[PDB]
Amino acid sequence: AECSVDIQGNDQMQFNTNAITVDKSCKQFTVNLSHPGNLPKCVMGHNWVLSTAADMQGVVTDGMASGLDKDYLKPDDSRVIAHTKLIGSGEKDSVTFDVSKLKEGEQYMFFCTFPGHSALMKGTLTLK
Amino acid sequence: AECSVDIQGNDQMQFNTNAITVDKSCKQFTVNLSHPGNLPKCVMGHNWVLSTAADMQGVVTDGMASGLDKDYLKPDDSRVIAHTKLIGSGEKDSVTFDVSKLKEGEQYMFFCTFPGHSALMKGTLTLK
Ligand SMILES: *C1=CC(=O)N(COCN2C(=O)C=C(*)C2=O)C1=O
Ligand SMILES: [Cu+2]
Ligand SMILES: [Cu+2]
Ligand code: NI
Ligand code: NI
Repeated sequence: AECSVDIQGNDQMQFNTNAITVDKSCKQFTVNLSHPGNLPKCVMGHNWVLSTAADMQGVVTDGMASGLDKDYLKPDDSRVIAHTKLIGSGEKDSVTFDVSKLKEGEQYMFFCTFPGHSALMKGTLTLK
Repeated sequence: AECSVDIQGNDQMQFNTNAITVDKSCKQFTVNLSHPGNLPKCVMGHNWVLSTAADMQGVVTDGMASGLDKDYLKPDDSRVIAHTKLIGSGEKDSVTFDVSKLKEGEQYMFFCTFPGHSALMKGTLTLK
């Protein structure tokens, strides 16, 4: 099975998918993030961040408070399983993580931590 | 009947109401907008803008392109019936407009034009 997914974050503050399925036969999984919009990072920046459903709110809250210079993520946040950098218009970034970090049955969420975006930019990730 | 309404825009990118009813006996109507959040205008700014439902998308699109220095509103936009200034954390602004500018039966929408906010920060305004 394939072990990567291409995701886009646009100016309408949205991801082009709300669900990701990671096949258990994958050893590593790659997420390619691109920003096909025209707005800069400081105004419409997006990142793809993965945590358990329970940790999401905490990550989003501390991230918001951390500021743009920290890509809106609290430094040394052990709750973040994987994440891309915060990108703006015309940029792209990829993150590859070990699937062994995921456990079956557990609920995972991916989201953007730029202030307010997680309201719409979020989705589930499942290991099947 | 009362002819004013207090509205708040917060850091969670949301208005504390999604519907406004203007009593036809009102000659003027006032909207008091406040921002009880902690984020600055450049990152989480909010304004209250009124237009017909049909004009909303156009106002939001041209506003986004106009930039922060223009309060995210195209200059001389005749589609905007009324609007407050774009405000940030701890700020407040009020707008009073003549109810005669509204017609019964017509569909009106109020929204924030800061990039991406209209996705969640919008509501209906009706003259009853
Ligand atoms: C994109 C990055 C950046 O710093 N910037 C300018 O931001 C100016 N302001 C402001 O006026 C209030 C907060 C803030 O960052 C960009 O446009
Ligand atoms: Cu985002
Ligand atoms: Cu807003
Ligand atoms: Ni395979
Ligand atoms: Ni009255």
